[PDB]
Amino acid sequence: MLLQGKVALITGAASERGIGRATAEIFAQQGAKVIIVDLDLAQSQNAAKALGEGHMGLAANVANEEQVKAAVEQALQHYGKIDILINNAGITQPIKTLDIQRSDYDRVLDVSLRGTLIMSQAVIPSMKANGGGSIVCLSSVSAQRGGGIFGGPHYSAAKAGVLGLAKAMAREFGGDQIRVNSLTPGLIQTDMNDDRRHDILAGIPLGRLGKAQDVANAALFLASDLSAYLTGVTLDVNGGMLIH
Amino acid sequence: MLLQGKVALITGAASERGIGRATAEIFAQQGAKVIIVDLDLAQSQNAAKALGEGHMGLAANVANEEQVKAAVEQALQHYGKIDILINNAGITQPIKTLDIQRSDYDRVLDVSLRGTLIMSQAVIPSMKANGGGSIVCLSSVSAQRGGGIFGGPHYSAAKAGVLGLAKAMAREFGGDQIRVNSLTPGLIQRRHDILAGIPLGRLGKAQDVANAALFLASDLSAYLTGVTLDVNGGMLIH
Amino acid sequence: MLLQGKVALITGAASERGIGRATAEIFAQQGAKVIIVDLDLAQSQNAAKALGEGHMGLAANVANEEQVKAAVEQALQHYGKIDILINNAGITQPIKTLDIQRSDYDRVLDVSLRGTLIMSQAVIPSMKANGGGSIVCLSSVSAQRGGGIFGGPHYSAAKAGVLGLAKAMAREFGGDQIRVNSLTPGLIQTRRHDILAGIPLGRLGKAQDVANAALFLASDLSAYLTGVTLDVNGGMLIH
Amino acid sequence: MLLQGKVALITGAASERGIGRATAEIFAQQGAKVIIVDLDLAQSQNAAKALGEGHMGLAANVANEEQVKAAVEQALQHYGKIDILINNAGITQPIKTLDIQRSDYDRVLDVSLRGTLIMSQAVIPSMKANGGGSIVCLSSVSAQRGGGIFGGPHYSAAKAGVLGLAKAMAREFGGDQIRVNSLTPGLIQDDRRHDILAGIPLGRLGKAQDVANAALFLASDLSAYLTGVTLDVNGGMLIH
Repeated sequence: MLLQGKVALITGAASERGIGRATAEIFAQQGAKVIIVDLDLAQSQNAAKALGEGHMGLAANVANEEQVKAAVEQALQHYGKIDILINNAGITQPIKTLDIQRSDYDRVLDVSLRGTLIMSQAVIPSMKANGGGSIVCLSSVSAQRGGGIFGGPHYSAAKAGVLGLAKAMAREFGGDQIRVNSLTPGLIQTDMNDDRRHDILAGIPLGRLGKAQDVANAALFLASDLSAYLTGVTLDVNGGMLIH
Repeated sequence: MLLQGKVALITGAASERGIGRATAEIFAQQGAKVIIVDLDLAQSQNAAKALGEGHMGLAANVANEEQVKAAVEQALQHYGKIDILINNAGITQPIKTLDIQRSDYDRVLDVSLRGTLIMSQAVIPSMKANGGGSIVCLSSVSAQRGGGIFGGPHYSAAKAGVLGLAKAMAREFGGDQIRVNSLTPGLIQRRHDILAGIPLGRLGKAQDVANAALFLASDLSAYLTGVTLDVNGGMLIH
Repeated sequence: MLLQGKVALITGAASERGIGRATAEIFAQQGAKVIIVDLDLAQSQNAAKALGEGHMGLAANVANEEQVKAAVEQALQHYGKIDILINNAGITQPIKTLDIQRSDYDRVLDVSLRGTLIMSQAVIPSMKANGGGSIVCLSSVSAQRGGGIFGGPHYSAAKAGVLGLAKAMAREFGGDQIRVNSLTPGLIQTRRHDILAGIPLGRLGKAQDVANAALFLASDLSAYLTGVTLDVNGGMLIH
Repeated sequence: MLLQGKVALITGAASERGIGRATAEIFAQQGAKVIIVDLDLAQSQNAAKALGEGHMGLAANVANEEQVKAAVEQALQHYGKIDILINNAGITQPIKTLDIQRSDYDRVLDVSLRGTLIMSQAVIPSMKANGGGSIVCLSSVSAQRGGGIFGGPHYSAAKAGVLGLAKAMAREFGGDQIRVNSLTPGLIQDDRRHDILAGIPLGRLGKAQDVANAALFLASDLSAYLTGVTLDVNGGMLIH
């Protein structure tokens, strides 16, 4: 029970087959109580109920400061603490550089980058008061190698911005024992019928796509005491797609 | 004459003491014609005239699509091409994580990240038609080491986002011979404490960054794309 | 347990205060049977018996092909398989660039780099035949930041060489499901005040911190990780 | 003239079509006097003579401490200084992990890693006495991505070791204004080549001149604030 007695908040975890839900499931299996925060309250509550007993579902647009703060307050009122924050919320968009409109940039940057800032801002005060915590930020191999997988350049930019933000927060809050680390998943199977799949898989030494559970297990590592001396780390979960 | 016959557009180069102006000066010394794009028209025109003859100054907020489009069109009308784009425009703010407000995030992200996207989007079509080009993006050591110098976490995020965008554009446009690379300057001219962690024992100069931009803009780097080039005096070795 | 039913060979784990022994202890706690390989037979046997029941201690210089072959053969004859290889053996020397002599270079490079190659060469065939495995290599933050901690430039070079070797083996054997990853520990408890000032988490590393990262890489929790360099440095190097 | 008045020592530059010779040519074009150090004295002297006037060829196995020291002494006696050291000497071998014998490891590590240490050790004292210098070490994309190009794992290891050594020397000698930086070339000029080429965004293999031009940047005052840098010259083959 790596997360026995811990409380974890995971954004974007209402969807059944997503990385967020897989992380919630594994966290609950490891003894944590999980707060799922996503756009739809009913979907978030149903996901939390599916995890088991003692979990919570809340609704928030991660780019809405006041809604995020209100949701975090409800979580803190019930659980009294948040030990772990998984900033998993994020959207991709398979368009190319010259097709990125202002509204596309805003949507993609808001969910990943602004949402990570806002949710981290909302949780950090209680983590300081509680003597520490672990924040895991979701980036992407696209931020490191310059896309070429699915998400367009604004997604690569947003997820690279997440890395810069995470490292800056790691440095600022190390003295408060708030560890901040990032995951850079490769090509992960979620919601492969195109011939382009062959080229990508040919570039993965392990010879398979990633699973949501693979990312969840790396998040478990960073959320747990097994990584107590890690902060500012970028942990690649890409099957060798990017070795560097 | 490393940039003989070339045309370079440099954003944020109107101020005399900035990296942008230092880059414009060195580029002009190396034979390039320079288009300075900055917020103030008169300041940009005066900076261009200070470089010498044949240069141009235009006014645009890099985060304003309409103003950027008008500036690039004026530049192309006069020069017929843009060989080099230096996305130097950027602002910083020394505020910590919990104090970053929506307007702070928007301002800092807009000048660096959105500005790099908008200006690159405006110039890339002509570069594709003209057989290639060199785009240099300005990041920061803060994007790599997690701040701790001056700019707050939203600056670190914006400059890290610039790296991600630059690499994505490098991959997309390699077949068009549009090279896209980034500079990660260290502390460029409390200072004593930072200076103690710099192996070369001095702060960076605007000319140091300009010379690295010159390398990336010139044919000396014809086989480099997607590169992040540290200009930090050893402050960050990794 | 995370390593239930697994067999792990750990080099350099005879000493009680080392990263190797801490890794052996945590691996045994997680259900693995551990083969300790180190220079002294009696010390390695005593360390293996201290872990519990069903473990093994063998003597070998990791830079000696014949001794490594003999040790791996004895381990395979008893356990029939090696699921996990922790290339923890390594030595350091606090000497500066101009003072590194041929014998200093040879000793430091042999234990870390040549030893990682020789031990990996000896274990890979059985891993390939058995359907995969996990190899963890021990590097150092010194390989990334250019020393400045304790080990001299030949130590930084040796541990950087380990990274290059590990990545090359990761790429070669990915299709065989042999994962190869590296740890880059910071300053571990195995002048301190000055270094401590540059560590955001405000403490030095513990052998258990490195062991726990090795546990992650050795376990199925990292089944999709190969070619990774995993920093265990408390924020000393953020990059 | 980016290297006007400078003296540069380049190892492994005797061969006509190599990166070393291309670097020597470009350095000479930029005003430097070049000392070519390679295994064969006759080949090195002929290469230096081909550069133009005022250059020098010397013989040394970079893994022989005393021969390297004697060669550097001859260079310093003639030129009085060495401003720039290009540790270009290196050999590769296309053999896979399980086929690397002790002798293969020794040969590959000796030319690249031990040779870089020995030649740097031999030149650094004069650079300290002269107020600084620039040392450029030759690594490879193989050290970063884990091979897969041509050189086997021991080549990837040797070239990664070079990076670790270079960064350590950069940190040690920054106060002496001895800059130490590394180049990581990609695939530099059939099925294997075609497959690799398909993963290069710029759509071509590198040329020796591409690497030489990056060495010129690092050797020149254009990079005066760079030390400890790893500069990729790979056409986008590895973006990271």
